[PDB]
Amino acid sequence: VNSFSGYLKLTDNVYIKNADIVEEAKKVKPTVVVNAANVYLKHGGGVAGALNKATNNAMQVESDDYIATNGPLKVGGSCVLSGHNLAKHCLHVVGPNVNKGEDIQLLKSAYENFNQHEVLLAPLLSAGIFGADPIHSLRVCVDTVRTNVYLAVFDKNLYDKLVSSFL
Ligand SMILES: O=C(O)[C@H]1C[C@H](O)CN1c1ncnc2[nH]ccc12
Repeated sequence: VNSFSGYLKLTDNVYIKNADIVEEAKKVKPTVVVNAANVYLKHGGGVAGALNKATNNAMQVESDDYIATNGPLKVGGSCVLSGHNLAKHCLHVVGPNVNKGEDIQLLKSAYENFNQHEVLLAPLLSAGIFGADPIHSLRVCVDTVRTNVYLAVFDKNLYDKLVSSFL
């Protein structure tokens, strides 16, 4: 039993809700919140810009030190950093950004990072400003993640479409 509330159960391990991931994290304080990161951990817009703003830019400060030490992530890769005031940890995961020409096949590799964590609060990778089809992202999530994932979909219209079209 965990403290997530109001989610629709899609499969044995995937749950979905129309919610602002920032407000959800603040309420639940999950062990792991997933950020929709880029390889430079430059948290400018979308989910990443929103999470970082909620940390008063502390996420960006920590991220800049991470990059200065380690260099950029790989597309499809991840790193674990602090969750600041939002969660214990933040798993920064880089899905392919179609608006950059990146291979959508890397979306499965991106979701594989979730399997290293027993429970996560997450967005749909590569959706929104990353330019992929969210219906496809949800399908890859369900077919790749085996740990317990609580998906927050900001757009209510999109949430309704994601639910109605789920196979
Ligand atoms: O449009 C949406 O609903 C999704 C898809 C996109 O990739 C990011 N976005 C979000 N999802 C959940 N919480 C969020 N807080 C701020 C933005 C946001």
